[PDB]
Amino acid sequence: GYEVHHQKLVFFAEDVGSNKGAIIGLMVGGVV
Amino acid sequence: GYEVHHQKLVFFAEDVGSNKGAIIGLMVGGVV
Amino acid sequence: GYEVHHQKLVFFAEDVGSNKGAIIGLMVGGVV
Amino acid sequence: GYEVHHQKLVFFAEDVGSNKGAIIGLMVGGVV
Amino acid sequence: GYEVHHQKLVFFAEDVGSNKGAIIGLMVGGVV
Amino acid sequence: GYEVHHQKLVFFAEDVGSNKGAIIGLMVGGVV
Amino acid sequence: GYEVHHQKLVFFAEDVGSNKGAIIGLMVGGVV
Amino acid sequence: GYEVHHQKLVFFAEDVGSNKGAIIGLMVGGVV
Amino acid sequence: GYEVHHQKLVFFAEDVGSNKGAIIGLMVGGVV
Amino acid sequence: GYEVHHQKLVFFAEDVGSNKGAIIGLMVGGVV
Amino acid sequence: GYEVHHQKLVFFAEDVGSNKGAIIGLMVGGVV
Amino acid sequence: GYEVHHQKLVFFAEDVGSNKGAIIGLMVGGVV
Repeated sequence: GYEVHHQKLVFFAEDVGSNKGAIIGLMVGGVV
Repeated sequence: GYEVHHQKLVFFAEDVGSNKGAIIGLMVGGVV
Repeated sequence: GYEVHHQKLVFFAEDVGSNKGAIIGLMVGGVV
Repeated sequence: GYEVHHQKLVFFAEDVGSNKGAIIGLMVGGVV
Repeated sequence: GYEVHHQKLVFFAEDVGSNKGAIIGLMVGGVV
Repeated sequence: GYEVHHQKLVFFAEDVGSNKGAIIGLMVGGVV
Repeated sequence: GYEVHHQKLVFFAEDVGSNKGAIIGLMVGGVV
Repeated sequence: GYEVHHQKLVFFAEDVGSNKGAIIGLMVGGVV
Repeated sequence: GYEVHHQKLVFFAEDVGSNKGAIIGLMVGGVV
Repeated sequence: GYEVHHQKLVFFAEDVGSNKGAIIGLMVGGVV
Repeated sequence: GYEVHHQKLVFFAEDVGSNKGAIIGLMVGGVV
Repeated sequence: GYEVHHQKLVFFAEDVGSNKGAIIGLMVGGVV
């Protein structure tokens, strides 16, 4: 079998200084 | 031939400041 | 044979006072 | 014969009067 | 032989009270 | 066929004080 | 005469072991 | 005075740990 | 002075060969 | 002078054949 | 006169063996 | 109040024999 290593994923959301309705449309489909 | 797997997921969300029409449209297609 | 898989999921969500007109649209399709 | 180790799941969220008005939409599949 | 497969993903979102309406759009297909 | 080494992906979103109302659109198919 | 307010929610699906490894990240805020 | 409010939500899905990890990410904020 | 409010949310996924998906990231910021 | 409110959100998915590397990344903000 | 507020959003997905790798990115901020 | 109109948002996918690796990117951030 193939050996594998550990992984790490961190998600943090907080908006400093509200106002301005910004708009971001970004797509990054990884590659196999 | 020994294999091991491990992970770590941190998920934090905190709505502070105040209101504000903003939109994050983002997609991250992960892969093996 | 021996097989071991570890993980750790931590989730924290908090909104100061009351709701906040904003919307985060993120899809993070992960993989085992 | 499939073998796996123990895991850790922690979840905490603030109580919102009525349902969450504006909101964070994060989809993170995962494994049971 | 010996092989290790892992990744690390960090996602941090924080909009900074700036002018009215900024707009960023980006798409990154990938490569075989 | 090819071995895999360590790696790291960081996604940091923060509106950069641009002029009044900025707009950026970029697409990057790939190579063959 | 009493104010009218009710709803209709129906859910039907077939889950074997675990969901369909495919994933729908759908956020439909809304308020009751 | 007199007011009428109703809603209708139907979820129909067949899920058996299938092939192909596909992923749909849609955010539809909305108000009121 | 009669007021009427309604809505309709429907999700349909067929079995045998999971559905499309592929990677689609759509954000449709409603109206404030 | 009567106000009426309605909506309609529908997700329909059915795909056989097999896997498909396709990637749609779109953001349709709106107006202020 | 008469006031009416309706909408309609539908996602329909069906595909029979589509070519290798297609990709599209679209961003449409809006007008003040 | 003010007269209210409506619109329709339809996203339907049914791959039409496109070319090999196609890639389309468009952004419309601007004002009159």
